[PDB]
Amino acid sequence: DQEFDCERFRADIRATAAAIGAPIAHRLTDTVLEAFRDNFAQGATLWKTTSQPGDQLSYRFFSRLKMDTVSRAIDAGLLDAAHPTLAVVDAWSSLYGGAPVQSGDFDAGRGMAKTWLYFGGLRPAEDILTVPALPASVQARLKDFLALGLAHVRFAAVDWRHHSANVYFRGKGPLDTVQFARIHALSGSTPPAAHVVEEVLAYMPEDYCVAITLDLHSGDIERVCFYALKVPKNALPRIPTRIARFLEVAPSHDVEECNVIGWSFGRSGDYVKAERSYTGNMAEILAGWNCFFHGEEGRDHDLRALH
Repeated sequence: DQEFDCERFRADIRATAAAIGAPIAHRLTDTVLEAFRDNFAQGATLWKTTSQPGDQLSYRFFSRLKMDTVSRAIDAGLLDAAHPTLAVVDAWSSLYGGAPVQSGDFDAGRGMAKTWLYFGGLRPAEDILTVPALPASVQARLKDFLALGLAHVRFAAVDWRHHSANVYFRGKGPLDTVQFARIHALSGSTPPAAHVVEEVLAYMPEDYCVAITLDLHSGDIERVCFYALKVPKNALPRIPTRIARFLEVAPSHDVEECNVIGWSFGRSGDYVKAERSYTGNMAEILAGWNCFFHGEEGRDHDLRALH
């Protein structure tokens, strides 16, 4: 059934990872799951991977239970207390007097991966990109984003291994060749062929969300990624077979089935991301954040009203 059962999820990870050829740390997971049973239990658990061969199986909860997932992570020993990105997660978490809420991304065979932050609103790039905790080099980048017209952040994702953060913007679209070209420009990636850009654009909500990855010491834009939400299996774009596999193999028990696809472009190689819901009503949490689903509205009224 559609309920969350910890013994079965344990099995589902091991199974899916084995399925897609990604490594597994049995102890480590048993701990991830012990530490955050309740969060997984009460939110929307979901799967992700990339088309990178033999890439990790990541699993994630999007909270409904608000709590300090970081202190927790440190407690269970999944995360080092002396980690030098902590002070940013705290900066960000502490905005709007504790309004934001933490979620957890983990890996089949590496453990804790990222901490996610939903800020509550369509917050100013400024608020996010200028907290004291971020070096000069990183703050320095707001002007580039504002310049591309990327005023508003909705989430931000501290990546714990690579001491870098993913910033989720929303653009006043629709997304043209040139606005795409300009954003891709930031990755330093080689420009792609016309249709690669056409395909992505085809899948875009009029008002589109784009994730930019900054190195939290250097402030460089390692890579960028464009997202298409709750795309049905029948109406997917041309995908790599690993991702094909992943969508076939990874179990979903949501009443409303929900796949996400993302084209990450980056100077060390372009890949395709995929998310897929397990338990928890992913779609329901996502509509509740005012995301937008493939072939629906697309249009942001709160956003154009500040433009």
